[PDB]
Amino acid sequence: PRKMVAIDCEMVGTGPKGHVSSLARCSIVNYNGDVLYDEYILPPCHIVDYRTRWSGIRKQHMVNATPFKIARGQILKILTGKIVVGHAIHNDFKALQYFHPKSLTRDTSHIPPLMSLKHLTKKLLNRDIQVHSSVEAAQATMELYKLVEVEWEEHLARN
Repeated sequence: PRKMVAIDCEMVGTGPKGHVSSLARCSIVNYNGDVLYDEYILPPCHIVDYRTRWSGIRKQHMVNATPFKIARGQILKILTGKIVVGHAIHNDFKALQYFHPKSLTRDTSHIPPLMSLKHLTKKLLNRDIQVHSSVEAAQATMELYKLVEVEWEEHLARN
């Protein structure tokens, strides 16, 4: 039995026009939705776009923010050898610069048992996400997996 975790990441726009998505905040949960991680991450570059409409992040959060160098080291130690649940997580792998194995990667962006996580978390759980809590968006991705855990893993072996 492999230990399970779910993750949700918020990015900010660094670079000349905020074109580069830099990790700004992360949250990781168990199979039971307990908190393994939740911290504001100070990107190494200057933050040109906070993308608050999509991040919920402003400057006040970057005060007392765990630098990206530290957080990455912290974050990875959880993920190692754990089955990780995440919505479009390969998009975040590059901003974590860790491209976690595929046989342990479960992307709620495609649940082949059968789109934003907001609509999918109401459309399937009757939970309204977006009520500034990557913790909540992590548990949502986690419960979205437990909702389909049994039908998930069988087809993963049958093919």
